Amino acid sequence: MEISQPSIGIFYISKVLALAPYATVRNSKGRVEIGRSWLFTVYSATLTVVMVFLTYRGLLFDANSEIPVRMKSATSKVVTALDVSVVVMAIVSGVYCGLFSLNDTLELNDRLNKIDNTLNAYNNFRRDRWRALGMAAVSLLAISILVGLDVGTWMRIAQDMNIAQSDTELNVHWYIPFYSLYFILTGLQVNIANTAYGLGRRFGRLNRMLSSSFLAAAAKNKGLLLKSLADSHESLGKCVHLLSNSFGIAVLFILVSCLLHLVATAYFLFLELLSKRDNGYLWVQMLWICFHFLRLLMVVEPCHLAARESRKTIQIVCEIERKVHEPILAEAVKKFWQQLLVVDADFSACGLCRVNRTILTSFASAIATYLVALIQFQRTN
Amino acid sequence: MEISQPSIGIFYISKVLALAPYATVRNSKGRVEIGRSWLFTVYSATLTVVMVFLTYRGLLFDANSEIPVRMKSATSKVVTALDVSVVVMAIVSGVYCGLFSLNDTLELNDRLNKIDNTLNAYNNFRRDRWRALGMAAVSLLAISILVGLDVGTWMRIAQDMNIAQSDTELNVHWYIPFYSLYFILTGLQVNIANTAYGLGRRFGRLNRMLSSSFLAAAAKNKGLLLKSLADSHESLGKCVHLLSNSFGIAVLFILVSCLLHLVATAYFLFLELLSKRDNGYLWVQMLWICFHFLRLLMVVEPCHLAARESRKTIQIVCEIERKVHEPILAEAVKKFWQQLLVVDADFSACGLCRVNRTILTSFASAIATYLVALIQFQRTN
Amino acid sequence: MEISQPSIGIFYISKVLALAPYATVRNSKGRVEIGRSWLFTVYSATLTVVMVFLTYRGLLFDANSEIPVRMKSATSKVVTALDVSVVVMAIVSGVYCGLFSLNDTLELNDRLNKIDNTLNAYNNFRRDRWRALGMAAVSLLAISILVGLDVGTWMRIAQDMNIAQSDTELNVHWYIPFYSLYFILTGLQVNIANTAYGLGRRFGRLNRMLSSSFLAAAAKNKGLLLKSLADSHESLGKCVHLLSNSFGIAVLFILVSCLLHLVATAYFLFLELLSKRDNGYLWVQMLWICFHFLRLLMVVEPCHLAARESRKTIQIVCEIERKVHEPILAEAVKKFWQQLLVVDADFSACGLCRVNRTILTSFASAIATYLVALIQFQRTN
Amino acid sequence: MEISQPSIGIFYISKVLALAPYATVRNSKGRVEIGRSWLFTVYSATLTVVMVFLTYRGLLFDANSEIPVRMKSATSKVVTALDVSVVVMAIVSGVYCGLFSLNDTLELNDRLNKIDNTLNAYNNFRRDRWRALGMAAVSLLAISILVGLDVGTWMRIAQDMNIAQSDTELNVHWYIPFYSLYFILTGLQVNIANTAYGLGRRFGRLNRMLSSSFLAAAAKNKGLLLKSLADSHESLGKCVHLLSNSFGIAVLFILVSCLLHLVATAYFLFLELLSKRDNGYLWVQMLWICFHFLRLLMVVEPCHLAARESRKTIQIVCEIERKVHEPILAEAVKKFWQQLLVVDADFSACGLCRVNRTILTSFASAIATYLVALIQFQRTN
Ligand SMILES: OC[C@H]1O[C@](O)(CO)[C@@H](O)[C@@H]1O
Ligand SMILES: OC[C@H]1O[C@](O)(CO)[C@@H](O)[C@@H]1O
Ligand SMILES: OC[C@H]1O[C@](O)(CO)[C@@H](O)[C@@H]1O
Ligand SMILES: OC[C@H]1O[C@](O)(CO)[C@@H](O)[C@@H]1O
Ligand SMILES: [Ca+2]
Ligand SMILES: [Ca+2]
Repeated sequence: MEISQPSIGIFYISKVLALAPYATVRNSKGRVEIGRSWLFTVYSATLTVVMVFLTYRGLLFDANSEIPVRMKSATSKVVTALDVSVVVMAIVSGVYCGLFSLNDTLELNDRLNKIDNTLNAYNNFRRDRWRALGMAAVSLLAISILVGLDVGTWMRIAQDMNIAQSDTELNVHWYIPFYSLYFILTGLQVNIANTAYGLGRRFGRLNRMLSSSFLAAAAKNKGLLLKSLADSHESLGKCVHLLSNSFGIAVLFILVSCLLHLVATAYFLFLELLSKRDNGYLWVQMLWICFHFLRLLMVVEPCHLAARESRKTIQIVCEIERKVHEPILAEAVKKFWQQLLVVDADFSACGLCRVNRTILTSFASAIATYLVALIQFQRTN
Repeated sequence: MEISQPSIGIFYISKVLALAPYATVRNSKGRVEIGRSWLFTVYSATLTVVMVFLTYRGLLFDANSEIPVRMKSATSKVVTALDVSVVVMAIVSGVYCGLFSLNDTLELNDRLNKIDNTLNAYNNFRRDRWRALGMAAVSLLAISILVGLDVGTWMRIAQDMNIAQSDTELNVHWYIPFYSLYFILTGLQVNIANTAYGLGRRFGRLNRMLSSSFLAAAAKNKGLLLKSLADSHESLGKCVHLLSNSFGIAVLFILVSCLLHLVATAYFLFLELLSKRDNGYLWVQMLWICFHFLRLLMVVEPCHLAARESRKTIQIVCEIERKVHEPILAEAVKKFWQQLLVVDADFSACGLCRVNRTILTSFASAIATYLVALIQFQRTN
Repeated sequence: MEISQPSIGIFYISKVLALAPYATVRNSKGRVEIGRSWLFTVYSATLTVVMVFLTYRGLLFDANSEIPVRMKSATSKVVTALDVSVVVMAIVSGVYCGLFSLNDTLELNDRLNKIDNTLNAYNNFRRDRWRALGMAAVSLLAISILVGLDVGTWMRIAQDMNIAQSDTELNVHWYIPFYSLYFILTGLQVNIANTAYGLGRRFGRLNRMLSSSFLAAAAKNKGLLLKSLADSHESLGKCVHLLSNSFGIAVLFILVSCLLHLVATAYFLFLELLSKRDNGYLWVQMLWICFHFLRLLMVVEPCHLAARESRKTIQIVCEIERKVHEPILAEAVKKFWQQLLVVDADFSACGLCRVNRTILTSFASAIATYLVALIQFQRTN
Repeated sequence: MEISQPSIGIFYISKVLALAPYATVRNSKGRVEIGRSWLFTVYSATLTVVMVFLTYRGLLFDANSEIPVRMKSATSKVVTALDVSVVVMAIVSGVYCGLFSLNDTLELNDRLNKIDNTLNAYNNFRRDRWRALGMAAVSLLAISILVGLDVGTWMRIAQDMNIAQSDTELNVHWYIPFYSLYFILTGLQVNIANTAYGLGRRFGRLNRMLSSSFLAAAAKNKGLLLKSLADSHESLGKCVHLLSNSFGIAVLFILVSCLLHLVATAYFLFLELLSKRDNGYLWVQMLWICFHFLRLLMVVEPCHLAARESRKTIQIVCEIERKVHEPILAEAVKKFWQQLLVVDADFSACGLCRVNRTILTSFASAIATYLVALIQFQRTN
């Protein structure tokens, strides 16, 4: 996990959302020293447990109420239970990763500080801060608007199904914990995306520096710069590996949540489109599909960009080789080429899969297979 | 995108079809200088928007008519809507790529000019021009014949379903925009195929030159020739990467369109074969299947050939190494081998997949899975 | 294609079966010179066309008879038509490959002669001849027994369905061409398996020679032997590539035929097991499943073995490097290691897939997917 | 297969379970010499045959009884038959591997002895013995508890279905052989997991030794140590290959058994959850699902860990290269890097698949596809 001053807002968001139980102090040098915060550790654990318990209690209450709102039919019951469980698992994995990833965070931040010192010429504090804050604000505003629309639609629906001998508004009220879990999930995804995008951006800056310092006494300093760039590349690869070892289970559960959410939301939209019983519900389902796809991209695109930027440095090094005649510089470039030959750049989600754009294709196939089956089941019943 | 004098006819076809908004002037040296053409840029954008709007308006009119011709049943409505939407997305992606790919086109054409100067001995202006014109004419004639057959069959069908209190011929007339979109798609596919086949042909010419100049004072010029060949190989790889970065979304949407078209056309053919209500409709559906498969091959085979030709140069270089004793020539061949070791030859469609013949197998599986399901749905209903 | 004296029996079998239209003369040196045989070329083409026409004519006659035997229901009609068409396509592809693969055959046989001269110490004429004849005899006897069982079972069935106003035995008689196509397919598969197994066996002999001459004046001859072994390895790789370029479409159609045959035969067996209307039919279906799986292995295992044997030579070369101190021998071993680093050993079926054991797993999944669907369709109807 | 004094308990368990027909004598040096034990060879073969025959006889008796307990419906009959057959095949493959893998076992144990002598500094006899005994005891206790729960639940069920004119308790008694087969399968899986985890642990110890002896006269001994470490790495790779060549069919059948068991157990749990006819049966089905998933991990995680540990040594070697200046040590590290460049670390199950965590994802998809279909079939019927 990345904790930097420009992105300190995302860190605070994750901290109040039970995902970053760390205490950060800004040194007089502008560096952010990080340590364990037991107060926030226990706060995060207790909040996660309490919110999960409340979410499942509300689910049971809806299922066991006089007039269930969402948990009405067996198919609807199972689909909504899976929808809640995927979010619960994703947030639990994120919280667990944030709790037991302090050493990885420290190592990643030290490596990033060294790399930024190496790549100080391409650092943009203002632009990085604004990008991080914009991404966080957009994600939070989108999820807030979507939650408001969903809760209003479900409130209106429950009012339509209201009977004088029972209150169905409380059934919708009891689903608030699920939306809180959604906010926590949004914060976790924002943090992961920020870290991965930072790694990819640093890879791109390293490649730009390589191409601008070698393709556009003195040779000794140039070789020193090349050695520093190679060290930065290896350190960025190790930072990617640390991010994987820390949040791979979280990313895997986020991907599973995206898949199941797309399937279930498409199924519900198809149901409402066949019955044509409501229109706001249909539009809210389309908005949910768009949000789920956007967050799937949020978790996929960063790793793909990082791998792409890291794997294109070898071509630059080959060009340098073909355009370098100095002995020691040629040897340094040869060392860099050998180092790049054996880089593991792709992001691994606990070894289950490689997080890149190809996953999307697979997802589509899965969404094309399960959804249809669900439609077939609906026709059968 | 490739814009060369031999293939200038394909460029003009794409230009009048809203896919190549570029102004080309032939220099006194025989070179084609390319620049932005704002008149044709706005013409392409406006034509694309207007034709898409007309296509969807005709779709809605058919769906909302007294006697729908194609958009009659829910299954038929959805299938025809997807059929129109895939074409719309493919042409929109092609137009967008042509609008925002001027720099890539310029770089690709400069690289191709340099490579052709390097490989001037194997250039065939007459044969290249005739191949390009033949491919373009065959594609346009096939799509025109297919559109005529489809529109005539649908006109006859609508006449069969005609009732004295409504006109169903106008419903078929309103589908003309969809066929115009088909023509635009054919032009885009022809342009992409021409560019990719040119890249693969240049790879093959480079390999032939390598095998004929090294396996079938003077050594200094031979090493110079080898350096030029290696530069041409790297430039061809970069041209493939430019073509990908420019038209990957277009190729991905073309592949999706081919998949969904094969599925839907097979479903319609199966419907008519069960009902046995018509024969010309069945034959037109078979012709559509053949056309879709042929264009899928048109978009797949070029990339596969390019990758195959680029990946077989390393064996030639190894043979040269084993058959070269000169010091400087041996060093140049070693450099070439190292360069070839790390080439990314496969064509990437926005990173979602690698465009090669293997895709076809996957496609078959997909076509075997979805189609069957659709058949199962038909049986259920 | 391989044409050697030990395996000349397989060549003659393929020749009388319209798959090897070549004239072979044994030189006084024991070498087999190969040339085009126009008499057998036209014989093969005419026989293939005539047998395909007769097979489809018998299919139509069964479908259009008073009491169809096999082509009775729409599902049965489609399944039997696909069963006949896959065999027809496989044999047509094999015949086409044999017709237009004379140059590849000549090159492969020259390369194999050179390799055998290099590996003369491990050549076993008697064992190779006996293995080839045993494989051919086993395949032909198995297909003959299976055809006899199938035709007898279908004759008995047609007698059971016989009515005084029609003869159903002629319907079974008209399916003889399909069994002739099966014999041709068996011959083609035997030839392909013999060639691929020969390539893999030569790879294994090369590896054994490497391990016995280097891991178990004089150094100059040892380096000469190593150079010959490296040349033999590259020549075996090129022979594999020639076999692919010649019979890849045939192997692809054989794989498709195996897949569809397994699916259809399992479906028919499941039908008869639900109806429990016959027992000999069930056992014949199990025998057909076993034969199809055995020939799938016959076409898969050879390529897998060849790739495995070719890819394990690099480890032997690394051991030699770690155990070689001589300068020129060390340089030769380094050259061999570099050559082995970039070998394309896997067999490619026209680029659609890599023929190895992994395919089997995919096949299973496919057989698990389509078959079930077919069962689901049967339940629906 | 690994046979070491710390894990001698697992060896004895496998020996009395018909999986390790070897006689082991502990030498005065503490080494375990291994040889063939014909008494235990015939005991293992006879026990396997007898238990398989009894299992299938009990299956038939249940199917042919007055009141079948498990083999009642066609769907239930097929599912239970497949459940028994997968276990039978897995245990038969394990027994066959143990019978015909004496040479591989001897080679693996010699290699492991040499490696342990090389890595003596990181050997922990007490910890290894306790881990092996704990894994064996946990597996055996879990399977025993699960078998007791299953047999008690089925006994109670058969008592519920008891009629005065027939005894259904004997039907459950006749399924004891299936549980004995389950115990044999658990022993085989424990042995395979122990061997693979030992290989991965030795890989990790080798990497730790590399990082602690090079990254945390004398140079000659350091190079000797590096040569020994490289030899140990190659020997561990060859040990992994021996384990594959010996037990790949067993691992493949174990994976198939896990897949089919998960599918069938989930189907049965879904059945009981729809009928809601019992609760203990539901909980036993959940326990069975957990046990099957845990053993799938038991067979997958070891190979993944071994490959991961073996593939991360190249990065350590690159760091050593970048941090080594001595001539002979630099040459040794270069040799080690070249050796590591071409390592085949992944475990292969007879070439059908690579055993790693990715398989799990595929499994899920399969479980998501077949299970649903089975549910669809249940709805249809
Ligand atoms: O199920 C449809 C949508 O409703 C939600 O549960 C929100 O309450 C989302 O998880 C899903 O996208
Ligand atoms: O749907 C069957 C065929 O009809 C078309 O829509 C043409 O109007 C094609 O897209 C398709 O191949
Ligand atoms: O269809 C079941 C079996 O019958 C055959 O058609 C033989 O006539 C085979 O192709 C198939 O294995
Ligand atoms: O089928 C459900 C469960 O019952 C068993 O057969 C045990 O007797 C297991 O193989 C399976 O997990
Ligand atoms: Ca499926
Ligand atoms: Ca169905």
